Amino acid sequence: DILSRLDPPEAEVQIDRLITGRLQSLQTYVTQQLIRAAEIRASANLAAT
Amino acid sequence: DILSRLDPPEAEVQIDRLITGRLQSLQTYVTQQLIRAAEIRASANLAAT
Repeated sequence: DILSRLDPPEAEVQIDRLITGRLQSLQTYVTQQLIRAAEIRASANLAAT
Repeated sequence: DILSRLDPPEAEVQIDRLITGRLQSLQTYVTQQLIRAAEIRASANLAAT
């Protein structure tokens, strides 16, 4: 709908905002999965011992 | 190249787009190093034991 109702020069501006938000969300997700996996690893290490 | 084919009022807008990206990339580098150092630290703590 963003494009469907506009030219390229005018749509690229909005699509870059959408891209910025959606990339920020994915970085937040991946950083928290990295922090949460290091906590699961310390627990599996205790289980092995 | 932005300081050679743009006047100062137009080169600010183009320099800020680079500043934002490079800051993002540097800060991603610094987060992943904290997460990798916290893992090297536990290995060295096991080696000391």
